Amino acid sequence: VIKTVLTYQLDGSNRDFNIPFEYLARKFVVVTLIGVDRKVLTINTDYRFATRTTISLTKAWGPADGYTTIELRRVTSTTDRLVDFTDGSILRAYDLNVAQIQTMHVAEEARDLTTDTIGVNNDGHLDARGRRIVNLANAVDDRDAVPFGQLKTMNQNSWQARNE
Amino acid sequence: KTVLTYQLDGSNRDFNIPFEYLARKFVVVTLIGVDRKVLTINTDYRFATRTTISLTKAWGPADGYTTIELRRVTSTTDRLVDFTDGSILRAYDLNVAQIQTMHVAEEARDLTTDTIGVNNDGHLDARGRRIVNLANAVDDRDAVPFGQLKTMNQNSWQARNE
Amino acid sequence: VIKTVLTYQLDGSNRDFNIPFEYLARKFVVVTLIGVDRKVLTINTDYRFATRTTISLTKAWGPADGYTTIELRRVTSTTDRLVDFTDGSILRAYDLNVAQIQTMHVAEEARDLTTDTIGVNNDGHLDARGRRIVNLANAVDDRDAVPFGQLKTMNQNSWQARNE
Repeated sequence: VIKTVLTYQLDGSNRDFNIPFEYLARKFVVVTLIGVDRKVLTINTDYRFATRTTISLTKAWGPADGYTTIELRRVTSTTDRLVDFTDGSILRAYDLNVAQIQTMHVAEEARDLTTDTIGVNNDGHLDARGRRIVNLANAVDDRDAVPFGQLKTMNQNSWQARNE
Repeated sequence: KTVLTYQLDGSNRDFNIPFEYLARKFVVVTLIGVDRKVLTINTDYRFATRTTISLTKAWGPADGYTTIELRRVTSTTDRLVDFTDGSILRAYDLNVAQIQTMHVAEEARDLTTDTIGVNNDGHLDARGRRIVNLANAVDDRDAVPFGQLKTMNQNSWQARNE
Repeated sequence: VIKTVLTYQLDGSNRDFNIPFEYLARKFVVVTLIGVDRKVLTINTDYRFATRTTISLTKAWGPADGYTTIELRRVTSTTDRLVDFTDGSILRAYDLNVAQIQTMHVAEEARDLTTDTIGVNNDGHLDARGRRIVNLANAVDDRDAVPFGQLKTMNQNSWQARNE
């Protein structure tokens, strides 16, 4: 019910932001300014956790700089798992809880990401929202595809056929 | 697998549940007819037997609803297993925790594949649809909209019509 | 963003490609030469793990064979567990580590598949991941996408028209 993307609005001078979701480590919260391009931001110079679930921006970051949204995302690192059971440890239940929480967080981040990929139009048609598809195989064993190179070549073919 | 729809077929009561669910609340049933509406538990459903749900009312197409659903929604904020120090650490708890996480992962997988998804031959399944919104293509491998083509062989398709 | 699916351009006579993703078992690593069609190799007959994190193809497999990229991929069997806890077991640390690793890896696979379908890539453009839209599709509005069959008809009708 709680997503992990939270595309916000810069709307000029607004330095505070909220985190509806919950995270394990500070590093798992990734915030990238959005606009003409996307840029990741660092800690102690762009972020500051004023309080749990409160990101503070050091610079005003209005649209003048060329950005429109913040998109607070949660990304739990997989390689850097929080807990690694050792041979001589005591096996506190806290370790098991932390591990299970981390895996659940990764899965939840997965469901939210798929709703953050290609959308579908209300009428039942795929919608690219003004984007352009790229690097799609120009294989035409079937009757349908949509690459650009063979389009150009067969455009040349049809054009010279007409010129005939 | 997780998402399975059934045609109402006028009057019917029972419907099989293919997938596995750790808790009753996870199974979600929606009347996807004129509008997709959920139904409450122990009011419109009565489960009945593991792997089977029971509807209290017929709910035929004449009632305004054509199809139902058995989507699984495993909770991500509530954990069926919550380990504590003062416990015998039953293995079934360990297995249940892992299975719950895998179930959430499968939910994500099927939700992604709900829209355009890969084919058995590693191909995108548009499923007889068209990409209504598509920006201009300016690369060799890009997907060309219809206007850009209108500024190409379309001219030729008319220049040869005369 | 994807970390468990890497695509390397074959480049004629090359055979070594590293595996940055951590695979629990060899059988969970699949290599699929992408070309005119996707081909799947086998262990000890087409390629071998020269050592951990690297695979040596037996043959060059360059573009001359119609395949351009290798696209080695990770897939962890969700149904089959590498570690299953029993009642009278001994609970080795390795067992807990393996269970947690497998769960986290399947979550990674979920995220990878989330991004595999057409979605925003690093450059910010919907990416076909070198794959081909295959079953049906037709154009109607000038702003929509075009199937290949429509263009084929547009060309062949013009050709036969000229042929009169």
